[PDB]
Amino acid sequence: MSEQLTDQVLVERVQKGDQKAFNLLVVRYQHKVASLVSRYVPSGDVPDVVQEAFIKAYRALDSFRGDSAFYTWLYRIAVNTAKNYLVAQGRRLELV
DNA sequence: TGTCAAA
Repeated sequence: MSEQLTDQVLVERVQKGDQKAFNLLVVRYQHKVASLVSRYVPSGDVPDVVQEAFIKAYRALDSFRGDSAFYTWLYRIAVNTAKNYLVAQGRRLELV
């Protein structure tokens, strides 16, 4: 009957191996995830932590189960990417 | 390592 380009069709399109479909999925959340990670890193590291959050999701989205909306899963990766960055530099005297 | 309520 009818269809809309929600995150539901766009996430399934990336599981079909379409990388360009993921680029539109990045543009969809790039401003919303930058507002989430800015809560854990200064503005000078936001664009670098956001770009690492989408690349980690790109190769882990093939394991997405759809147990919740796509942003619920993106939110957990984005906060953990920004928090894993704070311990990647805080271990400078805990690993050597 | 993964990350899955609704945001």
